[PDB]
Amino acid sequence: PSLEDLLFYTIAEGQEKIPVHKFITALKSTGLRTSDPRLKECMDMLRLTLQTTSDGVMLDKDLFKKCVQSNIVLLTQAFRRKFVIPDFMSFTSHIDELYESAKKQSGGKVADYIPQLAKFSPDLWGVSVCTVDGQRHSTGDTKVPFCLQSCVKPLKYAIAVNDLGTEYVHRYVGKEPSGLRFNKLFLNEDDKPHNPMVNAGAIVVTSLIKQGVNNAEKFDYVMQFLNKMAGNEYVGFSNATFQSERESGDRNFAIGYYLKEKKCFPEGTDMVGILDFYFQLCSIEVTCESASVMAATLANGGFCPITGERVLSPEAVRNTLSLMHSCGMYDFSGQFAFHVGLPAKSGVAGGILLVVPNVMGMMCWSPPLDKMGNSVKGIHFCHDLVSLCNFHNYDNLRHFAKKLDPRREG
Amino acid sequence: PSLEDLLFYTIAEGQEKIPVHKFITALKSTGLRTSDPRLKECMDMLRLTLQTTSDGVMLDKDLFKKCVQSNIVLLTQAFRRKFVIPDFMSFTSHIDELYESAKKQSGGKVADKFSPDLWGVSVCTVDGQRHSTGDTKVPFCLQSCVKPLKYAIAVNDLGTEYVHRYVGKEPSGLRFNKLFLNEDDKPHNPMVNAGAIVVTSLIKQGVNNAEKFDYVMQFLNKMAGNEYVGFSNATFQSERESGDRNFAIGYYLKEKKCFPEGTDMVGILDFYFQLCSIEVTCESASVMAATLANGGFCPITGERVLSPEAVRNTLSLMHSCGMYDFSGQFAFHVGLPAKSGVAGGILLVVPNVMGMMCWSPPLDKMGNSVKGIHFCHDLVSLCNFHNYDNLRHFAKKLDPRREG
Amino acid sequence: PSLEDLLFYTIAEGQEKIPVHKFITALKSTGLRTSDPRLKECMDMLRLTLQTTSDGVMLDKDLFKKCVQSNIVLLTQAFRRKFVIPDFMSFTSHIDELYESAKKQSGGKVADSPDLWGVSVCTVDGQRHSTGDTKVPFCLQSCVKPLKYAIAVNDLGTEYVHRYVGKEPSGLRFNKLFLNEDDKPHNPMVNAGAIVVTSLIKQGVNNAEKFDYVMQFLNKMAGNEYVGFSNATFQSERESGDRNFAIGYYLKEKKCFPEGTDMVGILDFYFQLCSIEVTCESASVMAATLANGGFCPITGERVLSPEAVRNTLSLMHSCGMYDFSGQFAFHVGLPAKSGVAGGILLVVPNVMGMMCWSPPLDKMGNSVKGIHFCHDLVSLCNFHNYDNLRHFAKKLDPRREG
Amino acid sequence: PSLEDLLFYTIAEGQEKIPVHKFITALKSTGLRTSDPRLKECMDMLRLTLQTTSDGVMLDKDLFKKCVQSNIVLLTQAFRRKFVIPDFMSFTSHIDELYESAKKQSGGKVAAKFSPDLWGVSVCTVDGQRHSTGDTKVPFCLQSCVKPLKYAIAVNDLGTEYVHRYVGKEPSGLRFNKLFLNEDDKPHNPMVNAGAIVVTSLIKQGVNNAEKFDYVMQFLNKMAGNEYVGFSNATFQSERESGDRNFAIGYYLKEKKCFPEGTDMVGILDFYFQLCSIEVTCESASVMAATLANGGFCPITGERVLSPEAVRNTLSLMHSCGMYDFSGQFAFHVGLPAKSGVAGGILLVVPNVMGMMCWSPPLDKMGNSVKGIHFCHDLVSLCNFHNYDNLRHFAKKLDPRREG
Ligand SMILES: O=C(Cc1cccc(OC(F)(F)F)c1)Nc1ccc(CCCCc2nnc(NC(=O)Cc3ccccn3)s2)nn1
Ligand SMILES: O=C(Cc1cccc(OC(F)(F)F)c1)Nc1ccc(CCCCc2nnc(NC(=O)Cc3ccccn3)s2)nn1
Repeated sequence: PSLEDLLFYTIAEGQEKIPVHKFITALKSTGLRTSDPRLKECMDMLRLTLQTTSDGVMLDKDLFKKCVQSNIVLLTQAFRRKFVIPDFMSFTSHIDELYESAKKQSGGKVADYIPQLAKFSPDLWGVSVCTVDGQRHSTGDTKVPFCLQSCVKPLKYAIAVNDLGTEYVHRYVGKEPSGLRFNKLFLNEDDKPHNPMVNAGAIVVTSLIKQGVNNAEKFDYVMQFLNKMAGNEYVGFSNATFQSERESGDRNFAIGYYLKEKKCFPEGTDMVGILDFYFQLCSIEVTCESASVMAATLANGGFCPITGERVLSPEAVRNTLSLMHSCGMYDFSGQFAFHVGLPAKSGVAGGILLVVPNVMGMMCWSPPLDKMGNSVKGIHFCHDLVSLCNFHNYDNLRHFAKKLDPRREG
Repeated sequence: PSLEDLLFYTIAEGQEKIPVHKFITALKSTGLRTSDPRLKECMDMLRLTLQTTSDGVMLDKDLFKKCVQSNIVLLTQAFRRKFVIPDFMSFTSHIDELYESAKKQSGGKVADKFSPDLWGVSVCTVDGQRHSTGDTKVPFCLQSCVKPLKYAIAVNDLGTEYVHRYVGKEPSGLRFNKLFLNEDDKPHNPMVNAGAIVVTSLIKQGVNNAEKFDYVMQFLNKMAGNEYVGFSNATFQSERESGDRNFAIGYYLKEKKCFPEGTDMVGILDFYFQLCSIEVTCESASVMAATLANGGFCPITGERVLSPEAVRNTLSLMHSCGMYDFSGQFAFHVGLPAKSGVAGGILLVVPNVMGMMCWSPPLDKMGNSVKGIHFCHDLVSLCNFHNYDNLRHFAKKLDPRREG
Repeated sequence: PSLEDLLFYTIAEGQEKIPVHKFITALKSTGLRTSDPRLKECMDMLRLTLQTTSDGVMLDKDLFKKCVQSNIVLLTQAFRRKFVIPDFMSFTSHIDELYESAKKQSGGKVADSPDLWGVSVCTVDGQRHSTGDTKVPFCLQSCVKPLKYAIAVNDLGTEYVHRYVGKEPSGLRFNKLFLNEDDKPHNPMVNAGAIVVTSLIKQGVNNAEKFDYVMQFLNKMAGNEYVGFSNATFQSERESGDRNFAIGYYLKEKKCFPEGTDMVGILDFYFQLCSIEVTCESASVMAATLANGGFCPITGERVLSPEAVRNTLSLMHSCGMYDFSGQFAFHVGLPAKSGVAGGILLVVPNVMGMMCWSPPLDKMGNSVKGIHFCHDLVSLCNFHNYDNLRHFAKKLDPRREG
Repeated sequence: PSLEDLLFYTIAEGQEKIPVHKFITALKSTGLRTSDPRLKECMDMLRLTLQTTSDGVMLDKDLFKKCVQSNIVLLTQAFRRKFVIPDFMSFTSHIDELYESAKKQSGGKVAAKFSPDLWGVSVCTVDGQRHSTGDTKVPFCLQSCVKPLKYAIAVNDLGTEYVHRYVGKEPSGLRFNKLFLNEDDKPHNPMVNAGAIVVTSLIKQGVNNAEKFDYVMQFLNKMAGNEYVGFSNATFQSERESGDRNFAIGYYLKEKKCFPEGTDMVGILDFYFQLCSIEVTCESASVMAATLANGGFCPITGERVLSPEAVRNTLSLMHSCGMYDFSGQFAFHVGLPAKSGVAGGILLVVPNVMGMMCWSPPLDKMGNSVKGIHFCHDLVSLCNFHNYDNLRHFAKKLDPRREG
């Protein structure tokens, strides 16, 4: 009977043959991009076919079988509406509306404590989606690079848990939110930083990754790791931001010395070098599009949805999503978990890394911040997104009132 | 067509007629109980047919159809493995192993009268599948397990915005477990005593306390599918003679004007002690938890009991605030919304899957049942129920929602 | 040569007899009052002889001798300039200028009257001075806290009292907690500490006897000047005491009281003690007893033990003025206690006691005018705890003449 | 009539001449030392007269007058028992009893062993009377005993209102004894490390730290009447290799902009380490304390060293913040301003009476010299020196200001 065969009659509504562009247009409406790394054999074979047969340009039955047979499983799920969001085109129109609504919210202040971020216009606003099946959508300024800043904190925590395990990592860092009075304290009662998402905790996490090698290799180790999480889309580095972050980081130096004195680091830690490494990790650059793929790896249990590659252990991803839930949005963490109920991490450059587990990852970026440090338009977008769709952690998948569920339905 | 006939042969081995016991046995392995309120017409119609004779009795396609047609949608789901846990018989063996492993955990102190060897676990899935092991029909008081239930009621009747004018929505953090109010002069959240006291003051304002208790009781009846709910006047007397800290809380809340206008603080405290003395079993409480797991619909009656807004809010504050000073550790390791109480109950919700009640009176130093806490950890070590487990890639955890 | 004889010649100076009014005028200029209880025998015999010969009114040497022989020691200290403040008339001029200076600070808010303002002085030797509204009765309120702590330490000792209450301030940021880390109230000057102290006094008698016992105690500290009671204030404090009932229950729960304590009854007694009434004049004598190592300066009676007075002055220093205690100790350096009626009980150790009263309070709860007066007094005189008695710059020292 | 001859007859009784040694013995029993800087002219004049012959050796009314004329006012005061403690020989006997009693308190840890542990106590009254017992000439580092001294310097040179733009005036409370800043983003007071780090940054701004150090040394020489002051490079290196907490404090002060404009934070810390390593003995530190006891006038030289505002502010903050977490208990029971240091010293001021230094390296769990704290308790148990003792009615305490 044959899968390439059946798939074949699906797209050939009636005629004996399929226009190439008709196949492509139907393929894009799944949400996949033609550049998807799991589709390269079929796409090369299609480009090749346009060369060796300029006459159609069209695909007989064993011809189309020749192109798609190597990527047939993925192509079948895509076309039999088996993806996690089957009517992706309708969903993206909602995302676009949410985008436009948030664009009207013009408040907030751009971070200005170093000139590498006071240059960023307050009117850039970008949102990117990548589902657990690699379906993609973007609107606004989603290819402009910006620094992860604290959005890097769960990514490096995930790396440490992946290489070292939960039990070892949390000998060094706690696993719960401070409470809003303990905002300003470096250590909890057990002389550990409260959790990996506060600066002091991220500084200790930074100190456990790849112990014993030097900083250059430590950085390459982590960059290699972010590449895989992003399915090899753009991961960069801002020396300009790193230089300025290192010359105005008095409070992180205050933290570093206190942790050294309280013996918070592993035996043999060069605290000043760990601080240097920490500033580097804050200066790693992404776009909305590449960061959204990183979020989707977290949404997808540690597998990069656009490569199929296993990147992080389930243990690492579960721990990470737990702490983003409860500690990821600074003093707004409790409010955010209550009203949004999604694991999220914000950073001072205006990014909000966001995870809808089992569904999708997003990156929202708009430089202006509210008093707590969260992007105004990202915060507004996140509330709206959950008002509209039953993605809240404690929404019910069967009884959800007037909320829309994009995992379903005609 | 043939909706009820297709059921007849699925159960009858291509054969003339079904013995009744064989249909009942087939129905128990779905996990449903013959007493399920949604199966009443069918069971009534069997009792009439059993009265015709004293024989098999056995049912022909025509007689079978006459019993089951009223409840056919539910019964087919059950028998074509459509329920949220299709292989429920395998699942309960695991629950049984979990139960016996926690039974060996002998530590803890009983608060102070009950026996330290009582230990029960009850499950009710979002589809009404039931299982119990241990001391699951012994009544005991909810105590603080009631706090999510009455917060649910208050949000259900007044909305989230009104309720959180009077109570916060975050954990305090390990040091202010002793403070009564947060910086905005509100109790930190409704899972602490100060906050449950304020929440108690919002329910059915204006009406008197006797009717207020009636309303809550009726509301809990809906929540339990009308299974066992009661009241311990002995606990109520004990709780009130020793409620010094609760009175300290009440007067401080009064002075800081934390109550709605027209509140009688001393009466609210009395009402609060009443709500803490409400009695349940493991079985009836597990149905209440399943209502919360099922979006506000009681899984064994089909009735809508709470708004989805109420359930969501309640499940959120149970995640972060429901296990006292262990809330943060429990969230991190178990990832399940839960509420413990000093009688030794742990009300436990696995959203979209099942509700549970665990009960063993011996508490650890934080006030949580030792065996319930052990059981909860093991449950999520075993099955991919942690709130941030992935539903597609979960390593070697078992997933009871799948077959094979 | 007899002592009443030489004291006679110093006052007689010229002629052979002293008009009585000349003696009395010279006596008041020491700052003593004619009504002083240590002067009663001399004053009674002076009144007697103004009857016993309605002439003159003469007063020769032997007549002087039989009038003043009973009180000759104190009269000699007074006339030989032996009192702690010898030039008392010059000092009272200074008090008056400070009074008038504080009088023009009209800010603050009463406790829910803005023109009542009085200041009374009583030295360790019984010299009195008043200016302004100093015979108007008003409730001690929290000014009673050091007085009943002193009573409890006097009857019970320091060890016993302080199993139940702490000894230090603890934090402008733990100023909202009821208990310190050892589950005791922080010190006797906060409400929860003052509530526990109340529960220690005269245990095992009913509340009416406890009250009479403390009022009798306050009578002695005040040299039997006005001590009274305000049922109006008592009923008010008792209806609006939700905060203190919240403290009482937390204290019960954490077992802060002595065994056998009726907490609700203790709160009633506590409300009673807050409602006790004084004037500036009588309260100043109370302060002066504290300044005089526990002896009432206008009666010579021993009222409190050195231990009780030392402990009380120490805690007034650091916990006396609500959240202004740290700043007051630094800038004023005098033991003091304020209350919500506008009083400020003030002790200059070894010199004098004072009571200042002006109802309007600043946002920390202290009488605006009292606070301004207390700063000005220390700016002018070398009375700060850590002023030096020998090298003190431009400050004045009223313990001296030339 | 002549003051010098009036003194002659008193020393001599009714004899011809005063043997020199009998005048020396008579002078030493006032408490004054023959090396007292204010008695130098008189001692130079006995030195001259003692070189004019072999073993002569006595002074006539005319010779005596020749020696004592330049210092007659101060010798008169001494010999007519006008000093603040008139019967000084009796008082030092009491200091010796107190010393021996504290000597038996062997507990504590220093901040392997070869020699006994050291214990010394020096007294210097406001009139310059001196007494010493134990290891009083062994140099040791001030460490945090220097904190009141450098705060006084800064208030002396800059005033109260400038200094307290940068540092607070109150103790933090036992439960904020771990924070660097109070709610106004300033260190709590000058006696905590964070506060002393800022006080250090105020002294002699606009010269380099070698000149700043010189200035403080010159100032400390004035305070000690030019007795021993020095510097331990050993302590200075060890204090700076192990100053991670002080660097954490320094960076937090910088981030929060707590220093005066133009401050080099890393250099101030190095200056701060130097000041902690300055060396005194018991004897010379007691003179420093005595200067604080005497309104800012050095008692053995008569020089005005600090303004009264500096000294008053310094004594006030020693009262409440001087003995770490024991400050509250020490203020209540001892009632004297004091400052302890981790080398074992306790700078002790009895206002208007005397200054003392007690030194014994073993510290209690709070960081205070065990023996020094024992002595301080005994001293006020014995004498009516407590800030709130009464000078007239004082139970059966002793008052060494009085005759007999
Ligand atoms: O900013 C301020 C105003 C202020 C004042 C007081 C209260 C306050 O209230 C508020 F906290 F709610 F804001 C604010 N202060 C401030 C803020 C920050 C700092 C740098 C902090 C560095 C020193 C420390 N870091 N972590 C620590 N952890 C513990 O001690 C853990 C613990 C907890 C309980 C029991 C035992 N151990 S210590 N130093 N000082
Ligand atoms: O609990 C303690 C010592 C303590 C420590 C650590 C360990 C410890 O050990 C031990 F308890 F086990 F002994 C004891 N003290 C205590 C504890 C509780 C109480 C009743 C308190 C009722 C009064 C208040 N309720 N909420 C408030 N919040 C606000 O006002 C705003 C603010 C400012 C600061 C902090 C948070 N909020 S005030 N009053 N005092």
